[PDB]
Amino acid sequence: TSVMLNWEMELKRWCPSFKILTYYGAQKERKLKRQGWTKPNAFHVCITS
DNA sequence: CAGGATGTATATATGTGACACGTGCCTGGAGACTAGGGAGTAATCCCCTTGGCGGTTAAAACGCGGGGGACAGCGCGTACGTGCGTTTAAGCGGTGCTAGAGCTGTCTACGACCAATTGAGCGGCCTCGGCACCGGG
Repeated sequence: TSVMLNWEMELKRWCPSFKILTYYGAQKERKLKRQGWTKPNAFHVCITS
């Protein structure tokens, strides 16, 4: 959990073309983020703890 | 703010229903006295199912606002109560009759009971698939 932001920033820095999805927050926020996440090309790289 | 006009008590009385009280019967009970059985109390002790630690989010809670529901006032209508008269079958108790609940006597098939044998059921274990969970329409 301490390096999720670090990984996200490194991805945004080096490879700007990846759709990054940081899976964090309360349950309700996690459900909101999961809503429609099964669709194709919704995100390219997911970062979780 | 009275008073006929009812209705509801209150008190007394008596004699016929019913508690109340002998008189003896006895047969079903109630207890005493030996002998035999037996299941649960008591002490350990192995083993699960409680009661006790720290987090996570989900539900309880607090507030707000207005909206629809409770409760009170009021009035219209009709039906439900009360009284009077007519009607009916309900209460009484008197007689007649027999049907079967009950007591009784005899004979008997069914079940408790006891011993040996057998497999139906149940704890246990594992593999698996019906539905819990979930995110898009």
